[PDB]
Amino acid sequence: EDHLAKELEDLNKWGLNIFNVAGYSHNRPLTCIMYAIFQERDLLKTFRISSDTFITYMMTLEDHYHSDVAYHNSLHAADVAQSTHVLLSTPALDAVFTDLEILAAIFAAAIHDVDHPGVSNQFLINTNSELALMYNDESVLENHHLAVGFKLLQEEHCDIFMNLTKKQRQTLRKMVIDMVLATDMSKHMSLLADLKTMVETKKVTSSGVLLLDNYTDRIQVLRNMVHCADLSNPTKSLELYRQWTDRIMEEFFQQGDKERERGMEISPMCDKHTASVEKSQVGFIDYIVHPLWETWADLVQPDAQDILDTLEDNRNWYQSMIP
Ligand SMILES: CCOC(=O)c1c(C)nn(-c2ccccc2Cl)c1C
Ligand SMILES: [Mg+2]
Ligand SMILES: [Zn+2]
Repeated sequence: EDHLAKELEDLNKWGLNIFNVAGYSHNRPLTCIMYAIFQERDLLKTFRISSDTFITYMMTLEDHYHSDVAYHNSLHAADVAQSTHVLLSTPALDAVFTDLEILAAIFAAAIHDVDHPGVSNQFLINTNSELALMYNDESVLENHHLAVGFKLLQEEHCDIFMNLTKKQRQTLRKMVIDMVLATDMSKHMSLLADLKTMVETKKVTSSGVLLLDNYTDRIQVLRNMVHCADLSNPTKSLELYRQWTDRIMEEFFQQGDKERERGMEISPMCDKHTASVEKSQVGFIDYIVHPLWETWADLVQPDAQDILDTLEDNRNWYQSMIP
């Protein structure tokens, strides 16, 4: 209904409530937001993407995100897609990226977890799943998400990049593959390290806008932008954050149950009989989220200062929730 329209006024804002748009769009947050983002950024016009075609692709793609998986469903793709769209508008990165690179980043966030089964890369590897076998144990899930996302474009009624040149399609394919592969947690510590080297030698301009040399520097900041967007839950308002926690602990605990049935060794954060939902977030923020966002904030200061404050407040609420 028109309640949806009210919520899409916050499209360019960090405050968007993606759960709300899910509720007013026949449970299709990803389609919705992607359409809203491409209209807002004039991407359909710039790349001559038929409107009809874009909807069908997005619906098909959203259909491959398993609705019966607690966290890694279409809601999350929509959320990362929207956050990426906001982080892309940050003052420090103004006019830094071409419209092909902007298209690549959002498109990447939208397919970045498509067909997620609800278990980790590690689980699939230790159970010899067809997927681990297929991908030789290296970034199993992410390689797959990319495989599905691009398999869906091998059709006339679904190929949105039909009016991109040979070079434009390849130049985007290359960037998208890189962004989604960077969302693999095992690559997190090395990613944060290369982001720290970027900040060390950061060169802005007179207007406080970063000067990026070539592809190597632009794709590096995009990889980290999508990665931050993936780890953005604890920077959102407390109401939205606690709900995400509930959803990721649901998915994790079901993987813990699945592991217990098969007789494997049950991980600590996946065990519903000893894990503290509250200590899980404190630690998640101290060693993973804050170090990353503290570095990103340094890269674009003071644009991400409001987020950094929200993250400490969110962290402290979770800390006081523990006795
Ligand atoms: C919303 C709170 O987030 C988490 O606790 C959390 C943890 C811990 N691991 N993950 C996670 C799960 C799958 C892929 C990437 C990440 Cl960061 C998430 C989302
Ligand atoms: Mg992922
Ligand atoms: Zn994700």
